[PDB]
Amino acid sequence: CSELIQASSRITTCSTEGVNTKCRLSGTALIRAGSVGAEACLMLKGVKEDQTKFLKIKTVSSELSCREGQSYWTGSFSPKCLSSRRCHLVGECHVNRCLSWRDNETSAEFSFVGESTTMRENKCFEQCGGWGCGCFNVNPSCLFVHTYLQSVRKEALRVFNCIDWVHKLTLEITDFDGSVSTIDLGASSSRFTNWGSVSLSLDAEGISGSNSFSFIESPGKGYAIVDEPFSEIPRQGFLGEIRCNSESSVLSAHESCLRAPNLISYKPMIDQLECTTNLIDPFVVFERGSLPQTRNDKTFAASKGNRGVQAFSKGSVQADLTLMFDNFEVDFVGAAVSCDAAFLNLTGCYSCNAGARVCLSITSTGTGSLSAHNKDGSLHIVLPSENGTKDQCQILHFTVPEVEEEFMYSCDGDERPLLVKGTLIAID
Repeated sequence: CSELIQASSRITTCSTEGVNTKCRLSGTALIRAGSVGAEACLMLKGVKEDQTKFLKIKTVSSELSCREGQSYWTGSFSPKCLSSRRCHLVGECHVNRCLSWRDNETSAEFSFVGESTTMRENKCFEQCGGWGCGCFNVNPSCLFVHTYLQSVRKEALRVFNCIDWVHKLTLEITDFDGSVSTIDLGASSSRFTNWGSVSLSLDAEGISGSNSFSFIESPGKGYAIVDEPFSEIPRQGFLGEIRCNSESSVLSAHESCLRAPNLISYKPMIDQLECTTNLIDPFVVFERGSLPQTRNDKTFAASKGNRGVQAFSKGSVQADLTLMFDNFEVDFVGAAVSCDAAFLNLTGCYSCNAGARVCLSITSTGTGSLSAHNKDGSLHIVLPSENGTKDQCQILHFTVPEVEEEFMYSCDGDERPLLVKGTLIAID
């Protein structure tokens, strides 16, 4: 019992029938849910100190299934650039046409590649002029450049965060009687039980800093958590600095795919050129986050079967439990104790509605009941015995002025002789 609460006296009402007593739970109790794998017990206190019962609430697992939100695609890519230098005032290499380049216009130096639906950009770097650079004009030449992006791997990866995290709580209930059942509780769910019902008063379980966590999916392999929330806009130096709509778009490096600006660095060396990119290899990021992980006290594992993403608590659970009790009865008390009884007096009348009052002196070591039948089996007696000596009395109906009846009393079940006797009186 990781967390123990005693059953309040306010919701509890009990009554003694001798020997044992039955208490009736009627009310509502609020208890902190036990940690993962632990129990959250409710101790029922009876009239005696030795009378105790337990309602044990084991926590099987706290599952947080993900409802996915924003999502982009990505893959590996490599830059390849094409270069063709022309001296000043040659071709497109005129007064200011170089430095005033536009990234979307393909140069006439590259009017042979044909049509491309691939991500691409255009540059123009001014190199040294003069006869030292094979140009008649001392003015700067123009190294026209046509670069694009091609996919490295023939596979893509889907990225996403989670708009919402649905909490399912599996519990194993052990009733007071010992019967066991297993249910599942959502934040607004209300399950019924043998003793009443149960629901979640308060559910705070969820991913703290879900706005500081994102996730990746490799189709048909698994998932991966990134130590960083979702980037809704392509940021350079991050996962998804380049992103597309579909898988095929990533594989095709199609020009519809978005990308951050200035991803490709250039080293224009006269006629030579080296275009490079320092991209975040998303296939490395996935391996680092190969699905089984631990952040905070949550172990992120994949959905058994139909693939999705779930989180499992490891320790404490931030949720209250409403235990509604609908006058549910629970028993049981101690064994019956042997009882010594002696006849005191028989005072009363015969055949009258008032009847006769018989008194006995009963002695026991615990609260009990005394049961005595007469030889005829016509009249029987029931009186409470107690931890000590007490004088009990009830009503007994006779029909003969001279009484001398031998009974057989027993608290523990072993009949023992007692002789009642008395002179009954008339009423008229």
